Formats: sequence, C-alpha cells, structure tokens
Amino acid sequence: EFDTIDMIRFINDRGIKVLWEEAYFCPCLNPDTGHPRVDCPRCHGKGIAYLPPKETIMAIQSQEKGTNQLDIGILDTGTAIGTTQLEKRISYRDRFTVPEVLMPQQMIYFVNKDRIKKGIPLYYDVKEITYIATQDGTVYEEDYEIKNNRLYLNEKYENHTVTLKILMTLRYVVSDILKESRYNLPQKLLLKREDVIVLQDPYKVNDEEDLEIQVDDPKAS
Amino acid sequence: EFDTIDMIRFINDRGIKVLWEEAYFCPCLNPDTGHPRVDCPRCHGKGIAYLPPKETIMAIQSQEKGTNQLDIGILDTGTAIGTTQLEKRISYRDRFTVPEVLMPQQMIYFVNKDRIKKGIPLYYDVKEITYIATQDGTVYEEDYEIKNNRLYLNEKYENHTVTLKILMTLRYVVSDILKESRYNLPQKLLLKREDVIVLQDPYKVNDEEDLEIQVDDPKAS
Amino acid sequence: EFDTIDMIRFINDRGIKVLWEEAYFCPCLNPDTGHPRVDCPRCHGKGIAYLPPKETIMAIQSQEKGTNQLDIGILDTGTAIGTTQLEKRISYRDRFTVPEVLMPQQMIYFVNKDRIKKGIPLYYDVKEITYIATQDGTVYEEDYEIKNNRLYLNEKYENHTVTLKILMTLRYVVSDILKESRYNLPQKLLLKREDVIVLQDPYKVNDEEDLEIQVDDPKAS
Amino acid sequence: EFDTIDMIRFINDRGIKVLWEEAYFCPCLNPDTGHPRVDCPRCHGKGIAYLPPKETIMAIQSQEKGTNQLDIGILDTGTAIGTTQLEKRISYRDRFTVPEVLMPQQMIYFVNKDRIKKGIPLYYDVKEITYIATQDGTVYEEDYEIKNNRLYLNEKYENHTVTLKILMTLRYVVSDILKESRYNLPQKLLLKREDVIVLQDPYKVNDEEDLEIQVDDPKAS
Amino acid sequence: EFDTIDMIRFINDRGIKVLWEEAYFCPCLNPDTGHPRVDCPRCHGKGIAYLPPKETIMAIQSQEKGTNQLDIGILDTGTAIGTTQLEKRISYRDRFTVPEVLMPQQMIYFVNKDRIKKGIPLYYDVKEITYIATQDGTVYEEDYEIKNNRLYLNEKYENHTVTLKILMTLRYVVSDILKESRYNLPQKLLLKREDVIVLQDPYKVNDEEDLEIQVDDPKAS
Amino acid sequence: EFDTIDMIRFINDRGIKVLWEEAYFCPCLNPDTGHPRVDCPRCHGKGIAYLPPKETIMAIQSQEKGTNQLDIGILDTGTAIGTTQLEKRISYRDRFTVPEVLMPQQMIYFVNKDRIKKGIPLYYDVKEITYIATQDGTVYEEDYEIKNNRLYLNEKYENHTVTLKILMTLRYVVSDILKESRYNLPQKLLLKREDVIVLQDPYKVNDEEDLEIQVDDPKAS
Ligand SMILES: [Zn+2]
Ligand SMILES: [Zn+2]
Ligand SMILES: [Zn+2]
Ligand SMILES: [Zn+2]
Ligand SMILES: [Zn+2]
Ligand SMILES: [Zn+2]
Repeated sequence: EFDTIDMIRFINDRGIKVLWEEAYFCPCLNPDTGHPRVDCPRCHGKGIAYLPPKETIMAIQSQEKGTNQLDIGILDTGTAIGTTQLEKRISYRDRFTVPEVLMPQQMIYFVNKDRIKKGIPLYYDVKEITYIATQDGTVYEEDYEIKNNRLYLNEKYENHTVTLKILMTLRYVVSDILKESRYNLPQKLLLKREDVIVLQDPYKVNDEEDLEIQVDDPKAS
Repeated sequence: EFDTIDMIRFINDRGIKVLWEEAYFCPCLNPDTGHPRVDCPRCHGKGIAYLPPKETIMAIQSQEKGTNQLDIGILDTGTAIGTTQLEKRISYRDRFTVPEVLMPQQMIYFVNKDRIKKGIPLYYDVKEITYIATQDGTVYEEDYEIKNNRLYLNEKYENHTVTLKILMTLRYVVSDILKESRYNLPQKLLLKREDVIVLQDPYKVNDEEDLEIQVDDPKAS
Repeated sequence: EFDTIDMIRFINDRGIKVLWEEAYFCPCLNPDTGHPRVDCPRCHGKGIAYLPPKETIMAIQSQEKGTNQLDIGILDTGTAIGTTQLEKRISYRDRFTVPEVLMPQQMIYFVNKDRIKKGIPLYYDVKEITYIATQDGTVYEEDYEIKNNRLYLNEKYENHTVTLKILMTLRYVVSDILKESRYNLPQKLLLKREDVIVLQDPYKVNDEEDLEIQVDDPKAS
Repeated sequence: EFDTIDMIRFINDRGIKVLWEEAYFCPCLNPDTGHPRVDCPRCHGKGIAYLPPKETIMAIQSQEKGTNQLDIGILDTGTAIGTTQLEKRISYRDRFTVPEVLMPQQMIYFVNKDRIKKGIPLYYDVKEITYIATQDGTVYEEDYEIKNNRLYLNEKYENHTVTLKILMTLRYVVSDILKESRYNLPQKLLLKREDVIVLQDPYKVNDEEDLEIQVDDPKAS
Repeated sequence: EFDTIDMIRFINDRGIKVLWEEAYFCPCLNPDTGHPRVDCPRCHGKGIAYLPPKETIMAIQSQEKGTNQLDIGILDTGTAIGTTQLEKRISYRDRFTVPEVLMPQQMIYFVNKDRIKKGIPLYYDVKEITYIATQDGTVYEEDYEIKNNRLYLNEKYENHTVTLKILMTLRYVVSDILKESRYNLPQKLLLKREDVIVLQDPYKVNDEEDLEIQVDDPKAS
Repeated sequence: EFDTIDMIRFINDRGIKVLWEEAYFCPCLNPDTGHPRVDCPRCHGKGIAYLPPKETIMAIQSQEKGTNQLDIGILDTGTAIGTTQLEKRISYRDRFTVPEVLMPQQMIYFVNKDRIKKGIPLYYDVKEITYIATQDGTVYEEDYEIKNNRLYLNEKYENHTVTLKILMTLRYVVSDILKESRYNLPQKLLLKREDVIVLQDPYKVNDEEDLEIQVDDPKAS
C-alpha cells in the first residue's frame, strides 16, 4: 500500500480538473445494417453514447518508466496515459474532457440541401469558429450558426464548399485499463485523443462510396 | 536455490489471493464441423472447459527486468506476468480469477426469439449490471434477470436492441510458461486478461456471416 | 508551473526566428472530383491554404529524452520537434518558415505549350536558381523568369526537357501536437520538413496516368 | 582462454542434468511425396530421428547480456539459450531432455476405428495422464492405456471425442549454434521448447484437408 | 554558437579529404518513356548528372549518440553520416568521393556484339582490374581495355561470358540533410555508399525483361 | 591513428587463424537461363568461384558496442562481425575458413541413377561422416566414399533414400564491408556463416519443381 499512496499523491500533485463520461454502446443501431442512426441525438451516428459528466482530477502523461521515458504520443499519435481516482470503475470507451484546454481542428464540406436543413455535425465540443469561408470568401456571422455542435448555413450557400477552422475542448476516450491488479484506489488508463478517432462527415455524399477530399494531409495518422 | 527463495518471498510479499482453474479442451465438439456446442454448459460454446477452482497467491506484474521495465500491458493489450506456487503444474489455457477486483465491459445485442428463450450468454463472471437499456429507454429490473451468466429479457423486448454495461470479476488465462527450467517451486506465467480474448455473441445472427455492430471501437485490439 | 518556466527559457535560449501561417482546407475543390483547382492562387492545387504569416521564436530539435536522444530525423526523413509560444493555438497543417535558412532541391519537367503559357509551379518559396539547363545546354537568364514561384520559359523551349536546381526557404508543416495537456504557454509540435511532403508537378502529363521520371532517386523517402 | 574457464564454471555452477539425443533426418520418407511414414517407429511421422541419449549438464537461461537482459522466452515463445560441454559437436535439430522437469499439455481427438486399432500418438515423453474424458464423462483407467507414447482406447469409444491433459518431460530441440568461433569446450545453443514445435495429430481426418478444432486457443504462437 | 565550434573542430580533427559533386537531374530523358539515354555521357543512363568536383574535408561516422551508438551501417547496408563545411548548400543526390580509399566490386556480363562495339559501362570510378576471365580462362591485357569507365573487349570474346573484379574509388551520394536548422557552418548529411545504389548492366539483354544471373548473392541488400 | 592501433591490437590479441578466398562470379553461366552449370568444378553450380586461399588472423565477434552488445547471431542466424588485416581489399562474397573449427550438418537425398554416377555434392568442406544410413539401415564404409566433397554410393543404393550427418570446416562469406572510411589497415566485415547460405541439393528431382522433404525443420531460418 506504499505504492498506492505515492500514486494518490502524484494524481493530487500533478492532476488537472477533468470531466468523466461513462460510455455505453448506443442502441439506435439499424438491425438490418448494424449502423447507428445518422442523426441519433445520443451518439450522433457514431454508435457510442455517454451518461452525464462527473468531475475528477487526472494526471496526464506521455512519458513514464513504463515507456522507457519515450513519448508515447510521438510513438502513436494521440496516445497518453491518465491516472485518476473515482468512485466507479472507469471503462474502455469512457470519455474524459479537459475543460480548460482548447484544441484546434479544420474541416471542409460540400453543402447540399440536406446539410442546409439538418446542419452539419462537427462531433467535437465546439467552443469557437476561428475561420469560415467558401469559394466566394468569408462567411459572415449572420450567415451561419453553431447549434448543438452543428454548422447551420444560410440557404444561399447550397452547392458551395464551406471550409472551417475551430477551437474545441480537449477530450480523450479510454482505449485500455493498465495495472488492473495493482492498488478510491488509483485507476490508470491508456487514452486516445479525440481528434485521432473522430472522422468528419465526408466532403460529398453519394447516393456508392462517399467522396473524400483529394488532398495530401500531413496530420499524423 | 538462493534465486528460488527470493522468488517465494516476492510471491508472499506482493501476491494477491487468486483462484486457479485447470483447463482442458471441451469434448462437446461437433465431429462434422469442429465447433463446440453453442450452449454447452461446460465451455458455453468456446471449446475450453475448467475443473473446480483452487485458491493460491499470485504476484501480478506488467513490468520487470525481463521486459526492460517496459509495461508489457502497453506493448500488448491485456498482457501481464504472474508468479505463483501450487502443488500442481500450471498449464496453458488455465484460468486465474482475482475475486476482489471488478472489471468493466459493455456489450450490445439484437434480441430475437431465441435470445428471449435461451438467454444471452455474457461469458464473464457477471457481478453487477451498471446500465441496461433499449432504444425505448431503461430496462427496469422486473423486465430482466441474470442467471448462469446469461441475460434473460422479458419477451416484450423481442426485436429490440439491448445495450448493457457490467462489472465482472478480473480473470486471466495462461498463454505461456516462462523460466520452465529455473527453480512448491515458483511457477511463472504469461497471462492474458479475459476481456482481450472473450468475443461477445454477435449483434445479429444470420441463418451466412453474422452481423457485427458497425461502430468504431477505441478499445485496444 | 516550474516545468513551464523551464520550457519558456529553452525557447528563448535556443529558439530561432520563424514565421507562422495558420492553415485551412482550401474551398476551391471540384465538387465532382474532390480535387483542388490546378492553378488555385490560394493553395496552388494542393488543397491547403494559409492565412498571413506572423513572427515568433521556435526551438527546433531532432533529439530529446522523449526520443531516447535518438535522431527522429534519421528515424523518419524530415521529422523534427518544434517548441514555441504564440497567442493562438497552433494547429495541424499550419506552416513554419525559417527565413534565414535556405534549403536545396532539384526538379525536372517536360515543357509543353501549357507550361510555356501558365508557367511551371515550383511550390517552394524559391530564393535562387543555382542551375538550369535543357538537353541543349544552359538556359540563359534572358530565356527564363521566376514569378510567383513559377518557372516561365521562353517559348523556344517548348518540347524540351528543363532541369532545375534551386535554393528555397526552409519550411515545415505541423503533423501533430504533443504534450497537449501539459502547461502564452509553450506549444510543442511534431514538424514535417516541406521537401518530404511537396510533390513536384509530373515530368510529363497524359491526357491516363502522368509520366514520372524513370530514375533511381537516393533522396530518403 | 580466460573467457572459456568462466564459461565452464557457469555450466558447472548453474547447469542441470540433461540428456542429449543426436538427430538426423529420417530416411523413411515416401519418394513420391516427401512425407515421412505416418507410423514410422524412428520419427513417428515427423521426419527427424534420434540416436541413443547421453547425459550432460547444461545451463539454461532466458536472459543474458546478449539479449539486453530481455527475456527471449517472452520475445519468442519457447526460446531459451543453453550452454553445455560435450565430447561431440552438438547440432541443429538435436534434442535435450530435462528428466526432472515435467511440463503440461492438452489435446483432443475424434476417435475413429484406425485410432482404436493403431492408437493415437502423443509425440511427447508422456509421464502422466492428469485428466481424460469424452462427451460421456471420465474415461476410467481400465478403458485406456498409454503404450509407446500412444493412447489406446477401448473400442466402445469409437466415434467419440476424447480430451486429454498430460504431464511430459521437458524437452528442447536445437534451432541454432551461437558463438561458433569462441572457445570439451563450451557449446552455446539456441533452444526451442518442444511444445512450440510439436503439432498434435488433427482432431478429425479427411480422406482433402484434415479438420482442426474450431476453438480460440490462448497458448502463445 | 558553442555547439557550432565543437562541430567545426570535429570536422577538422576527424575529417578526411573528399571531393564534392553538385548533382542535378539529367535532361536527356526520353519524353516518351521517362528513361535516360542509355549512353548519355552526363549520366551514363542513370538520370543523375554532376557538376565539376570541389575539395573539402568531411568527417564520416557510422555511430553517434543520434543512433544510440548503434552502427547505422549494420542497421542499413551502405549508410553513413557525414559532416562537412562548404561554401554552398549541399543537396540530396550530390556525390562525395574519398580519393584515398579503394573499394571492391564484382560483375559479370554476356558479351554481345553491341557490348564489343560500345563497351560495357562499369559505372564506378574504376582504378584497377584485379581479375578478369571468361569460361575460356584469363583475359590477357592485350585483349581488353578500360576507357571512360567502360570495358572494351577484343571481338573474339563475342558470345562469351566475362567476369570481372575491380577496385574503384569509395563514393557516397546524399540521401538526406540532418539538423537543417542547427548551426561556413557545418552541414550534416545522411550518406549512401555507391555500391548499394549502383545496378550493374544486366547479364543478358532481351529485345521483354533482361536476364539477371540466377545466383544467390550474399552481398547485403 | 590511435583508433587504428587499438584495432590492430584487438586482431592480434583475439584473432584466430583463418584462410581467405577471393571470390568472383563464375563465368560458366548458361547464356539462355542465367544458371550456373550443375557440375561446374569452380562453383559446383552455385555461381560464385574462389581464388586460392591465403592465411590471415581474424577476430570474430557476435557482440559489440555497435550492436548495443546485443548478439547479432541471435538477431540474425549465422551473422557475425570479423576484423582482420590483409594486403588486399577484402570484398563481398569472399570466403573465410576457420580450419580448427568443425561444424555439423544433416542432409537427405533420394538416390537416383544420376546420383550414383556423378555423386551427390555436399557443398561443404567435409571432414567426417558421423552417421550415414538408408531405410535399410547403416551404410557401411565399403559401400560409400567421399571424393571432391561428393557422396558416391554403391549402385545397390539406387532408389533408396540416404540420410547423412557430417562435420565440416567452419566457413563464412562476406555480406558487407563496415567502417569503410575509418583507418595493412584493419578491415571490418559483416559475415554470414555458410550453413545459412548453402542449400543442399533437393530430396528428389523432377524432370517441374524439385521435391523437398516435407518435414518441419527447427533450424533457424
Ligand atoms: Zn445512437
Ligand atoms: Zn463444450
Ligand atoms: Zn485552392
Ligand atoms: Zn521415419
Ligand atoms: Zn543523361
Ligand atoms: Zn561455375
């Protein structure tokens, strides 16, 4: 139990405020295809849903003796190790939010009549639009809105391409539990940063495979 | 024998109470296909069966000089090293239970008439249902039961999708024997955590390949 | 916050002057193909465009404890780690320029009537032509010009092959964000040197796959 | 020669009693197919035969400076390093027996009329049957026997599936010679534990590919 | 700048005399195929040509902290790290010659009428023929000559096979630039030894794929 | 030159007597196929021939700082590092013999009328037959002979399978030159032990692919 108290101290000394969302598989699936519902309000079409968030403190690291002090985030994009205490057993797929850290992302879409009507889901917890434009130039604020993490564009932008740069909250999902037998005892987790899991809606939809942008993207895979 | 006494001390100093189940290949196999019987009470269709459990003490580690102090659980999901003493030779496929550690899991199923009748096998040693729902909302306790590690749902949930989150006992199966010539002498084992071996019954059955959920799962493979 | 002040000092002690360009996906894409416009002035056909540059100071390294002091540039051609402070969140795809460092490159093209008319895009920030020739010998200065980072040749060089050696500004694009939770706080970036991303226009165009030079190139891939 | 005397001391200090069998390729091969004879008494159908055993002392390790003190048995299932002195040159394929170490194994077979008549070869040096059963339950001792390392079942078990758990002598075969120029001088060998080479006879024979059990086996490959 | 002066001292302390040839892509390419001209005097058919050599001093290493003191030449045949000072920016594909080091090579060819007439290009900077023969025995000096790094054989050797062993100057080509931002400032280069890039002309030509010798070659690939 | 004198001392201190054979590609090749002549006396059908042997002293190691003190022979079967001094440049494919070290090997063949007549080439420098037999038992000495490293069997063994165990001289061939610029200066070589290159003649010949023995061989590949 001397190793436990050291770990609790580490969490307290180096931990940052996070939110924890308990995950489950969303039961909206289409029995015929196995696919989530496109516009499911629980999972937004991704097939994993979450229970209400709860606060905790979590130390996040990318290097430790267990990795030979190598940076696991360099070895594998978007990987980190989290250590936390919580009243409940943390599970695979659960999601952690670091409210005070804003991360960037860029995305681009062909705006059809459906996208005008239903809006374009962004999937992230969008906090700011840092840039937005079409081929015609800057999209002014009166011509769009962000609601329920969806981009709603003015109908004049039908059949245009919209490009977007955002700030969103830093989030991770649990890929694994570590040291499951060692040791509110500490729980140690392998984390995956959200931007390495989330796939933007496709550039253009086919009624047949959807069309992705034909652009060399240097973002690490 | 000085290396032996050090190892016995380690087991005693750092070992936790576990149960050991001697494994054998289940003889329920269908001679025509080589597949276990779906609802075999010995192996539950997985083709490996176990003799009655026996208690011991086992030190469990994910790092040692033999791994360069690298975390083998990070290198390979669900891998650990166990060290124990026992009157009998421990073998590949044998199963260890850590009664005092509860692990999580999530699973999802399309509930057909067969599943109502026979129940849905969960495979784990289920200790608690932390969440259960269909597309219609929460499944109340009077509408289900867990018996012999199977989910029995009320017949009104036929043709629904049920999603489930559980707590189960931590268990490992032996993938290998290590240091077989060195050294109740210590036995050293490569372990595989259960959740990395167990495959849930498929989302939906075809009368043809079964249909799995079309969901990106971040659980480490 | 003691780790933060050390990092700020490192940037200040070892940082060099750089320019930062905020990147976004260029909305010139052809809705039918997903390809950028060949001669788009924003992205030059590469599908990523940039906002006006801003100055900062960035420490650039190829070795650190996080890599076991291994040279990541040897492990992976054109990879480096950058550390900088900036008022805005740096993102994937953003581009850094090191104005005071000139890098080399060589390229070769079959000069058709289109290339005479529109010029040949070089993609780099070209600062000098160190060598230029055809099969007929040296191309004298009155017979070419570099405008908007394009090679414009005199029309007599139609149906010739031109070879070119240049100096260009050293530039990187961001492939990843590192230590996203640690810590104008320092921002730590995985960088990709430009010459490992940029693809020269093809040797010869087909009206069908374009024809690349059939030459064994020792440049690291 | 100072490195030699150190090595001889190591063998003497840390060596255990082993038997050595000189191996050769068995000349029972069918000229038409290149396959050994199924029931060859020399090689039992495996195509390698052995001369009479001779005693020696061999130090067996899974970690050394030559492996960076990494456990080669974890890196590669069933691998070890042996060091011994012997009057003859030890070769690839030769087999070492550690009489005082018993190892486990499990196997399963469909019992046809041939298997009743000829018995089922187990391939290992079987010392004990720890468990034996069919779908009908425990096979009592009067209903079987182990002779010449074959399982002979009572004819009533025709068309049954028999499952078996055993103890056998620990054995290795030489995969390589190491330090062939350094240095009865010490001989250093890369060893392969028997259970990682031996393939049990197939579950069921086809008159066409034989049918193996359709069971997920966690034994390391 | 204290790291710079250390690097300059290393070059001076451990550097050897080398020649540097600035490389460019040869514009002899056939527009139809993308292949260099077989007997181009600039590139000899390899598609890379060089400007006149210039002398410098270069430290050459196969081990450094950046490789964990591992021998990169063992990790990857023909790889080394060069450090040098020069008035011009050294580029990918440029070639370094170490005049005072002679390296070996062996090659073999079927001598057709073309090869008698045009000679057989050897590609290396040939300094000596250490052995030369056909199936008929030793080729005496009056029956051959080396001119412009080509083997010219007496016409009596038409339809013979000639085998050749040579000494040539040690040469490298630049595969990469390292530490491009650090720091006549030092330039640090990843080098590729010539014999790992140069491909001998084929054993026999087909008018269809050319025929290479069907011989197991232990030269590292 | 202080690093040179240390290396010369190492060779002298730790070197063993070896023979060196200068290698060249054998010009017996069939112009039509590119294959050596089956019974060429120079290369025995392997396509590499050797000039008369010369004595030297060579230090042979499987571990050095350049390998992180890892055993390259474990990393890659039959690999070693040799260091020697010689008046001539040692080359790829050249062969080293360690006369005072005898190595083992086993081989097996179907004896047709050709093999009786021409003998079976063993390829190694055979020093002793430790075991020889057919399906009929031991082959007595009056019924065979080893001449020019070929097995000549009495004609009564036509249409038999012969199995053979031998002792042969330890030999290596050069796969690479290391430290080509550093530094009778020392020459440092990557070596490949002969038994990892030599392929025995096939079990049985087809007039179509030859038939190899269908036996699981544990010799490291
Ligand atoms: Zn849903
Ligand atoms: Zn069963
Ligand atoms: Zn554009
Ligand atoms: Zn046999
Ligand atoms: Zn040319
Ligand atoms: Zn020959």
